[PDB]
Amino acid sequence: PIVKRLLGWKKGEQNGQEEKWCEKAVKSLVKKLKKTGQLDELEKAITTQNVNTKCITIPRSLDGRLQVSHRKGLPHVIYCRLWRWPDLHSHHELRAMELCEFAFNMKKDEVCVNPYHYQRVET
Amino acid sequence: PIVKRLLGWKKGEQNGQEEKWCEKAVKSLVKKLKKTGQLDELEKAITTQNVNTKCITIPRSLDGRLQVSHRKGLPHVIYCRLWRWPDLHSHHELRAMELCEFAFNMKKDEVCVNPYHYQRVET
DNA sequence: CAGTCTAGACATA
DNA sequence: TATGTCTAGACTGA
Repeated sequence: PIVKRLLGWKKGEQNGQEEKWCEKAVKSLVKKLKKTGQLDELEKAITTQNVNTKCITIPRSLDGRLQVSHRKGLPHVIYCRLWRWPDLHSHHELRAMELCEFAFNMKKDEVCVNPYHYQRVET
Repeated sequence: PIVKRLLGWKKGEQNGQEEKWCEKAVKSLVKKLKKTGQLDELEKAITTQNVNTKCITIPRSLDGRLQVSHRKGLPHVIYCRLWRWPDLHSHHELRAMELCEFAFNMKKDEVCVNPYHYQRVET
Protein backbone atom coordinates (compact mmCIF):
# COMPACT_ATOMS: atom_id res chain seq x y z
CA PRO A 1 0.00 0.00 0.00
CA ILE A 2 1.21 3.57 0.73
CA VAL A 3 4.19 2.04 2.59
CA LYS A 4 5.37 -0.11 -0.33
CA ARG A 5 4.95 2.90 -2.61
CA LEU A 6 6.80 5.44 -0.39
CA LEU A 7 9.50 2.85 0.11
CA GLY A 8 9.75 2.72 -3.66
CA TRP A 9 11.40 6.14 -3.57
CA LYS A 10 14.61 4.75 -2.07
CA LYS A 11 13.67 1.51 -0.28
CA GLY A 12 16.66 1.37 2.04
CA GLU A 13 20.43 1.24 1.62
CA GLN A 14 22.68 -1.06 3.69
CA ASN A 15 22.82 -4.80 3.20
CA GLY A 16 20.53 -6.86 5.39
CA GLN A 17 18.22 -6.12 8.31
CA GLU A 18 18.39 -2.61 6.89
CA GLU A 19 15.75 -2.99 4.17
CA LYS A 20 13.45 -4.50 6.81
CA TRP A 21 14.25 -1.68 9.24
CA CYS A 22 13.64 0.99 6.54
CA GLU A 23 10.25 -0.59 6.10
CA LYS A 24 9.59 -0.40 9.82
CA ALA A 25 10.72 3.22 9.80
CA VAL A 26 8.27 4.08 7.05
CA LYS A 27 5.55 2.23 8.90
CA SER A 28 5.95 4.40 12.03
CA LEU A 29 5.81 7.58 10.02
CA VAL A 30 2.75 6.46 8.09
CA LYS A 31 0.86 5.29 11.16
CA LYS A 32 1.39 8.65 12.86
CA LEU A 33 0.57 10.75 9.78
CA LYS A 34 -2.72 8.89 9.19
CA LYS A 35 -3.80 9.90 12.69
CA THR A 36 -3.15 13.57 11.82
CA GLY A 37 -4.03 13.53 8.12
CA GLN A 38 -0.66 14.40 6.56
CA LEU A 39 0.00 11.13 4.74
CA ASP A 40 -0.89 12.77 1.46
CA GLU A 41 1.32 15.86 1.90
CA LEU A 42 4.03 13.28 2.58
CA GLU A 43 3.07 11.46 -0.64
CA LYS A 44 3.21 14.71 -2.61
CA ALA A 45 6.55 15.86 -1.18
CA ILE A 46 8.38 12.56 -1.73
CA THR A 47 7.14 12.15 -5.27
CA THR A 48 7.00 15.73 -6.62
CA GLN A 49 10.09 16.74 -4.57
CA ASN A 50 8.51 20.16 -4.13
CA VAL A 51 10.44 22.00 -1.47
CA ASN A 52 7.51 24.18 -0.76
CA THR A 53 5.17 21.54 0.57
CA LYS A 54 3.46 21.86 3.97
CA CYS A 55 5.45 20.85 7.06
CA ILE A 56 4.90 17.13 7.59
CA THR A 57 4.94 17.04 11.35
CA ILE A 58 5.65 14.39 14.04
CA PRO A 59 5.53 15.07 17.86
CA ARG A 60 8.83 15.55 19.63
CA SER A 61 10.06 13.70 22.65
CA LEU A 62 11.91 15.01 25.73
CA ASP A 63 15.30 14.04 24.32
CA GLY A 64 14.12 14.54 20.77
CA ARG A 65 15.02 11.05 19.57
CA LEU A 66 12.78 8.56 17.74
CA GLN A 67 13.14 4.86 18.15
CA VAL A 68 12.31 2.49 15.30
CA SER A 69 12.92 -1.21 15.63
CA HIS A 70 15.63 -0.85 18.22
CA ARG A 71 17.45 1.92 16.76
CA LYS A 72 17.26 5.36 18.22
CA GLY A 73 17.71 8.56 16.19
CA LEU A 74 16.71 12.09 15.33
CA PRO A 75 13.40 12.22 13.34
CA HIS A 76 14.59 14.46 10.56
CA VAL A 77 17.90 12.64 10.11
CA ILE A 78 16.26 9.21 9.81
CA TYR A 79 13.99 10.46 7.00
CA CYS A 80 16.28 12.86 5.06
CA ARG A 81 18.68 9.93 4.94
CA LEU A 82 15.90 7.66 3.67
CA TRP A 83 14.59 9.77 0.81
CA ARG A 84 17.47 12.13 0.02
CA TRP A 85 20.92 11.48 1.47
CA PRO A 86 21.80 7.91 2.48
CA ASP A 87 25.28 9.28 3.19
CA LEU A 88 23.93 11.62 5.90
CA HIS A 89 26.21 11.28 8.94
CA SER A 90 24.56 13.54 11.55
CA HIS A 91 22.20 16.42 12.20
CA HIS A 92 25.02 18.84 11.58
CA GLU A 93 25.10 18.18 7.87
CA LEU A 94 21.58 19.57 7.82
CA ARG A 95 19.80 22.86 7.94
CA ALA A 96 16.15 23.95 7.52
CA MET A 97 14.88 26.37 4.93
CA GLU A 98 13.28 29.25 6.82
CA LEU A 99 9.94 28.15 5.37
CA CYS A 100 9.86 25.33 7.99
CA GLU A 101 8.21 26.59 11.19
CA PHE A 102 8.86 23.41 13.19
CA ALA A 103 12.39 22.88 11.89
CA PHE A 104 13.62 20.84 14.89
CA ASN A 105 16.21 23.46 15.96
CA MET A 106 13.24 25.48 17.08
CA LYS A 107 12.57 23.01 19.90
CA LYS A 108 8.82 23.05 19.19
CA ASP A 109 6.24 20.43 20.23
CA GLU A 110 6.11 19.08 16.68
CA VAL A 111 9.01 18.31 14.42
CA CYS A 112 9.02 18.70 10.65
CA VAL A 113 10.31 15.50 9.12
CA ASN A 114 9.44 16.53 5.50
CA PRO A 115 12.79 15.69 3.79
CA TYR A 116 12.44 18.56 1.37
CA HIS A 117 12.58 21.27 4.07
CA TYR A 118 16.21 20.63 4.86
CA GLN A 119 19.29 21.13 2.83
CA ARG A 120 22.55 19.37 3.40
CA VAL A 121 25.45 21.65 4.33
CA GLU A 122 28.94 20.33 3.57
CA THR A 123 29.79 22.52 6.57
CA PRO B 1 29.77 -11.21 42.31
CA ILE B 2 26.43 -11.75 44.09
CA VAL B 3 24.78 -12.51 40.69
CA LYS B 4 27.29 -15.16 39.68
CA ARG B 5 26.78 -16.66 43.15
CA LEU B 6 22.92 -16.60 43.32
CA LEU B 7 22.93 -17.92 39.76
CA GLY B 8 24.94 -20.82 41.13
CA TRP B 9 21.83 -22.03 42.90
CA LYS B 10 20.21 -23.12 39.64
CA LYS B 11 21.85 -21.08 36.87
CA GLY B 12 19.12 -21.52 34.26
CA GLU B 13 17.43 -24.44 32.52
CA GLN B 14 16.58 -24.44 28.79
CA ASN B 15 19.21 -24.66 26.08
CA GLY B 16 20.54 -21.41 24.69
CA GLN B 17 19.66 -17.74 25.17
CA GLU B 18 18.08 -19.03 28.37
CA GLU B 19 21.21 -19.13 30.53
CA LYS B 20 21.95 -15.57 29.44
CA TRP B 21 18.30 -14.65 30.17
CA CYS B 22 18.38 -16.17 33.62
CA GLU B 23 21.42 -13.98 34.20
CA LYS B 24 19.53 -10.91 33.07
CA ALA B 25 16.65 -12.04 35.29
CA VAL B 26 18.84 -12.22 38.36
CA LYS B 27 20.53 -8.88 37.53
CA SER B 28 17.10 -7.10 37.56
CA LEU B 29 16.26 -8.59 40.93
CA VAL B 30 19.64 -7.76 42.42
CA LYS B 31 19.61 -4.20 41.12
CA LYS B 32 16.24 -3.47 42.69
CA LEU B 33 17.03 -5.25 45.96
CA LYS B 34 20.25 -3.25 46.41
CA LYS B 35 18.26 -0.02 46.28
CA THR B 36 16.11 -1.33 49.13
CA GLY B 37 18.58 -3.39 51.13
CA GLN B 38 17.10 -6.84 50.71
CA LEU B 39 19.91 -8.44 48.73
CA ASP B 40 21.15 -10.24 51.82
CA GLU B 41 17.79 -11.67 52.90
CA LEU B 42 17.69 -12.96 49.31
CA GLU B 43 21.15 -14.37 49.76
CA LYS B 44 19.99 -16.10 53.00
CA ALA B 45 16.70 -17.48 51.63
CA ILE B 46 18.19 -19.02 48.48
CA THR B 47 21.16 -20.59 50.24
CA THR B 48 19.61 -21.63 53.58
CA GLN B 49 16.24 -22.48 52.03
CA ASN B 50 14.63 -21.14 55.23
CA VAL B 51 10.91 -20.73 54.59
CA ASN B 52 10.66 -18.26 57.35
CA THR B 53 12.87 -15.60 55.90
CA LYS B 54 11.66 -12.00 55.47
CA CYS B 55 9.52 -11.20 52.47
CA ILE B 56 11.88 -10.16 49.66
CA THR B 57 9.80 -7.52 47.97
CA ILE B 58 9.67 -5.97 44.51
CA PRO B 59 7.18 -3.13 43.47
CA ARG B 60 4.16 -4.21 41.52
CA SER B 61 3.11 -2.80 38.17
CA LEU B 62 -0.38 -1.98 36.86
CA ASP B 63 -0.76 -5.31 35.09
CA GLY B 64 1.48 -7.02 37.64
CA ARG B 65 3.91 -8.34 35.02
CA LEU B 66 7.67 -8.01 34.98
CA GLN B 67 9.69 -7.80 31.85
CA VAL B 68 13.19 -9.13 31.66
CA SER B 69 15.09 -9.08 28.38
CA HIS B 70 11.90 -8.81 26.29
CA ARG B 71 10.06 -11.60 28.04
CA LYS B 72 7.14 -10.62 30.21
CA GLY B 73 6.06 -12.63 33.23
CA LEU B 74 4.68 -12.62 36.74
CA PRO B 75 7.36 -11.77 39.36
CA HIS B 76 6.92 -14.69 41.70
CA VAL B 77 6.65 -17.22 38.85
CA ILE B 78 9.89 -16.21 37.10
CA TYR B 79 11.79 -16.59 40.43
CA CYS B 80 10.17 -19.66 42.00
CA ARG B 81 10.87 -21.33 38.62
CA LEU B 82 14.49 -20.16 38.74
CA TRP B 83 15.61 -21.56 42.09
CA ARG B 84 12.88 -24.01 42.93
CA TRP B 85 10.65 -25.54 40.20
CA PRO B 86 11.94 -25.15 36.60
CA ASP B 87 8.82 -27.12 35.62
CA LEU B 88 6.48 -24.38 36.92
CA HIS B 89 3.90 -23.76 34.23
CA SER B 90 1.83 -20.85 35.61
CA HIS B 91 0.85 -18.90 38.72
CA HIS B 92 -1.85 -21.49 39.49
CA GLU B 93 0.51 -24.21 40.53
CA LEU B 94 1.55 -21.80 43.29
CA ARG B 95 0.28 -20.57 46.61
CA ALA B 96 1.66 -18.44 49.45
CA MET B 97 2.26 -19.53 52.98
CA GLU B 98 0.18 -17.21 55.17
CA LEU B 99 3.41 -15.85 56.58
CA CYS B 100 3.84 -13.76 53.36
CA GLU B 101 2.05 -10.42 53.75
CA PHE B 102 2.72 -9.33 50.16
CA ALA B 103 1.96 -12.68 48.58
CA PHE B 104 0.93 -11.31 45.17
CA ASN B 105 -2.71 -12.47 45.47
CA MET B 106 -3.05 -9.65 47.94
CA LYS B 107 -2.73 -7.06 45.17
CA LYS B 108 -0.44 -4.93 47.40
CA ASP B 109 2.05 -2.22 46.28
CA GLU B 110 4.91 -4.65 46.75
CA VAL B 111 5.16 -8.25 45.61
CA CYS B 112 7.01 -10.95 47.59
CA VAL B 113 9.31 -12.74 45.20
CA ASN B 114 11.00 -14.83 47.95
CA PRO B 115 10.76 -18.32 46.33
CA TYR B 116 10.51 -19.95 49.73
CA HIS B 117 7.19 -18.29 50.66
CA TYR B 118 5.31 -20.19 47.98
CA GLN B 119 4.48 -23.79 47.71
CA ARG B 120 3.62 -25.60 44.51
CA VAL B 121 0.14 -27.07 44.43
CA GLU B 122 -0.41 -29.98 42.06
CA THR B 123 -3.98 -28.63 42.04
C1' DC C 1 26.73 11.28 21.91
C1' DA C 2 24.71 6.80 21.91
C1' DG C 3 23.54 2.25 23.31
C1' DT C 4 20.59 -0.55 26.83
C1' DC C 5 16.16 -1.65 29.43
C1' DT C 6 11.50 -2.04 30.46
C1' DA C 7 6.53 -0.34 32.38
C1' DG C 8 3.04 1.13 30.42
C1' DA C 9 0.34 1.63 26.20
C1' DC C 10 -1.99 -0.81 22.79
C1' DA C 11 -4.74 -4.23 20.81
C1' DT C 12 -6.65 -8.57 20.68
C1' DA C 13 -8.25 -13.20 22.05
C1' DT D 1 -7.96 -13.52 31.92
C1' DA D 2 -4.13 -13.69 29.37
C1' DT D 3 -0.45 -12.25 26.36
C1' DG D 4 2.43 -10.43 22.90
C1' DT D 5 4.60 -5.86 20.52
C1' DC D 6 6.34 -1.31 20.38
C1' DT D 7 8.73 2.68 22.22
C1' DA D 8 9.47 7.30 25.24
C1' DG D 9 11.62 7.98 29.08
C1' DA D 10 15.13 6.54 32.34
C1' DC D 11 19.47 4.97 33.16
C1' DT D 12 24.51 4.13 32.09
C1' DG D 13 28.30 5.62 30.72
C1' DA D 14 32.88 6.92 29.41
